[PDB]
Amino acid sequence: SCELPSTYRWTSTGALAQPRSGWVSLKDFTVVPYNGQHLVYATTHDTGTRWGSMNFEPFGDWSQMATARQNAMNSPTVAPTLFYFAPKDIWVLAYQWGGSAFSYRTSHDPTDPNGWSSEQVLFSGSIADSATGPIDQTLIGDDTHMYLFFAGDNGKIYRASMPIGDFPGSFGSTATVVMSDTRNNLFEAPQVYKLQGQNRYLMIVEAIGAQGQRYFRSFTATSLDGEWTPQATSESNPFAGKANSGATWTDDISHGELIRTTADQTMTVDPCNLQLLYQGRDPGSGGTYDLLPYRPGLLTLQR
Ligand SMILES: O[C@@H]1[C@@H](O)[C@H](O[C@@H]2CO[C@@H](O[C@@H]3CO[C@@H](O[C@@H]4CO[C@@H](O)[C@H](O)[C@H]4O)[C@H](O)[C@H]3O)[C@H](O)[C@H]2O)OC[C@H]1O
Ligand SMILES: [Ca+2]
Ligand SMILES: [K+]
Repeated sequence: SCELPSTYRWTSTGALAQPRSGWVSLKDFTVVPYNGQHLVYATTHDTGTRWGSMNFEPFGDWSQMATARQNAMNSPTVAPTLFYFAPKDIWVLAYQWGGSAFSYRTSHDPTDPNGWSSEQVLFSGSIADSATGPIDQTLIGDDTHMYLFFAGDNGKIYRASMPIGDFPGSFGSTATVVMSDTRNNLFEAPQVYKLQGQNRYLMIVEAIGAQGQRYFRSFTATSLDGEWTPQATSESNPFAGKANSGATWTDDISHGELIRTTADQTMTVDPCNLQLLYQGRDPGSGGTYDLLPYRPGLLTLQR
C-alpha cells in the first residue's frame, strides 16, 4: 500500500463533457465501476430555474465521457450518491430535495435512469444556522454499520448511523456533529472513503477560499465512528485545489467523487491510484450561482 502524501500534486484533464442542449451545467458527480465501464450520475441545471439529474450511458474510458448519451431523469435525484448495497443485493441512489431532508431509491439495474423505485426517506432531521438545510449526503458502511455524513453550508459536518442490517431505511431525525469550523472552511460536498490496503478512512470536504475559489480539504480516521484528523487542510496546502491541481481551464475544484475500486457500500479507493472526478468552471464565468457553467474534469495523483 501507498501512504497518503502530506503534499498532494495532481495533473488534470480539461473539461470531459459539455452539457447537452437545454442544460447549463453538469455537477455533483457520483461514479461507480460497472461491468468494466464507468457509470456516472450527476446533477443538472437547465437554462431557467430547474435543478435535475441525469446519468451518462456507461462508457469505457474517460475520452468517451464526451460522447456518452446523456439521459435525463424524469424525477430528479439532486447531488446523488450511487452504490451497490451488497448485503441485500440492491443498488441505492441517495439524494436531496425530495420530500424529506434526504431520500433514496433502489434498483436492480442502475444503468436505467428511470428504473428506480419510489422515493423513500433517508433522513428527516433539520439543522441550525443553515441557509440550505442538510445538503450533499454521502453514505459508507463498515462491517457492522451504515453511516450517513452530510453538510449544511454552515461550517459543520454531521454523521448519523444505523446497524447495517437495518439499511436501506431512514437514519432518523438526529445526527452528531463530527467537525466544525468557519462556514467557508467546511462548506459542503463531503465524501468518505475506505483506503485499500490500510486501516484508514479518508474524508474530503469542499471549502471556499479567499477569493471564492472552491477547493477540497482532507481528513482521516481509523474508524467511521471515531474522530477525524486534518490531513491537508488549507487553501495553499489542500487535498485538491488551484494550488496543486495542474488545471488552468478551471480555478474551482468542486463537488465530485474519487474513483472507486468497487461499487459497493464500503466506498473503497486505491491510495496508489487516486483520481478525483470533480466539477470545474471557466475562471471568466460568473453571475448567479445556479447558472454557473460547471463541467466534469478528472485529477490523477502524481506518485
Ligand atoms: O426547495 C429546494 C430549494 O431549497 C433548493 O434551493 C437551492 C439550495 O441550494 C443553493 O445552492 C447553494 C447556494 O449557494 C452556494 O454557496 C454560495 C456560493 O457563493 C458564495 O459567495 C456564497 O456565500 C455561498 O452561499 C452553494 O454552493 C450552493 O450549494 C441553490 O442556490 C438553491 O437553488 O432548490 C431545489 C428546491 O427543491
Ligand atoms: Ca456527493
Ligand atoms: K451545490
